[PDB]
Amino acid sequence: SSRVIVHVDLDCFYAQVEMISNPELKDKPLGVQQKYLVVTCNYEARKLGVKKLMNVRDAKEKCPQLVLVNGEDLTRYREMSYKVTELLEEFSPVVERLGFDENFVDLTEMVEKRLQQLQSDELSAVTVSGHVYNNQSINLLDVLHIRLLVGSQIAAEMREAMYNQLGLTGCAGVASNKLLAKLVSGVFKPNQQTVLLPESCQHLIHSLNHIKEIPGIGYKTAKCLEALGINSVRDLQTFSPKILEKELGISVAQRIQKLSFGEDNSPVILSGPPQSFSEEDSFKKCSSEVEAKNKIEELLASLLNRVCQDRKPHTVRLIIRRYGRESRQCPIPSHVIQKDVMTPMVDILMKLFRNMVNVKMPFHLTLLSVCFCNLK
DNA sequence: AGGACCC
DNA sequence: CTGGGTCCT
Ligand SMILES: Nc1ncnc2c1ncn2[C@@]12C[C@H](O)[C@@H](COP(=O)(O)OP(=O)(O)OP(=O)(O)O)[C@@H]1C2
Ligand SMILES: [Ca+2]
Ligand SMILES: [Ca+2]
Ligand SMILES: [Ca+2]
Repeated sequence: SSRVIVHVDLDCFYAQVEMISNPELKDKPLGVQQKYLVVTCNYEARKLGVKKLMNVRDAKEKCPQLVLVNGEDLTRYREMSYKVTELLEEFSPVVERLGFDENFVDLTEMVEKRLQQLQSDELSAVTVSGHVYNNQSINLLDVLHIRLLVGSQIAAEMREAMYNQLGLTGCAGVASNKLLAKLVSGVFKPNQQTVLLPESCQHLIHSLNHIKEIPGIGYKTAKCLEALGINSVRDLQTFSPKILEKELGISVAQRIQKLSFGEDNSPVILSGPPQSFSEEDSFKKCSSEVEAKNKIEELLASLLNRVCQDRKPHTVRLIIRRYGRESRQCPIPSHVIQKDVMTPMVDILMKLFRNMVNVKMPFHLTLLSVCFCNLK
């Protein structure tokens, strides 16, 4: 029937993890730097012009007093990421990750259990925790309203637990599907939560200013819709189903058009241990086989540290970039799957390397990544 | 092995 | 010159 989903979204995640490590950064404007980029900054610096993924020189040209911290190494953020997911998994076991700082949790069964605990007395004392989207009025006789309020109380417990137990703040959105939870969780930022009652749903989706803002509609699909005279959510709502299939495929079409009406029936899928783990690095230039081999050696070494834990990988891939992506994989021989070990691994990779780049020709590499997948 | 998508 | 991830085709 009607679900109750929460979407949890950590405030300035990398910045926030750095500030926890020393508050000498907190209260001071702060950017987290990767290569020539500040990828994220604290709010104490966001109001001073600093934007996410902003060029590091333009970031100084709007704030020369910002503290820069190098967050090229994801290790600490990743460990924090799973601590968050695991805490949420305590509430209900089916938690879906999206990147390092977002989780969906299906609160439906939990919402039911709590209501069954209540008497017909306390069913009228129930209150909302956090903002109601659009200041819509609650109607306690509306059983959908009552379930969504209970969901907002659970969302508040989640947020409180994350803070008491891990020191992290985040936003939460409670709604009836995954699309809507995610759209509404950002209505009040940072460190706040908002709940979407059913009658405000159209208000929510029409609140958007371009189709590119609908999660599921990425870089290419946007540029495609934009080339059919489709700019607004309503343009996509009202556009012809038949034509739309012809440019995107009956799959993309019928899904994104449904999204345009705030409709999303995709289940919250339990993420669990990952399906892959890699190590990446980019650079301005790399046109040798010795340079490449050396970079590749570092990536494998860090990867190998992570390769312990839960279980073992039975495939390896190598990714390069030109001047887009090009990969080459192959499986990892039996005896190799026992944890030197670098030596034959480096050989596999370099053979994979040579397979895809002419090592006696000019070649200009701007990225290198080593991936372990197919985990058993 | 590449496509799209996500943060 | 971001450092990671997911599923589908
Ligand atoms: N292409 C990218 N788009 C969005 N985020 C990206 C992209 N590439 C790298 N990232 C990040 C930027 C941030 O450091 C990190 C997450 O950024 P978020 O958009 O989730 O938001 P945030 O936690 O930094 O702050 P906030 O928007 O306040 O919640 C992720 C690696
Ligand atoms: Ca976000
Ligand atoms: Ca975030
Ligand atoms: Ca989008």
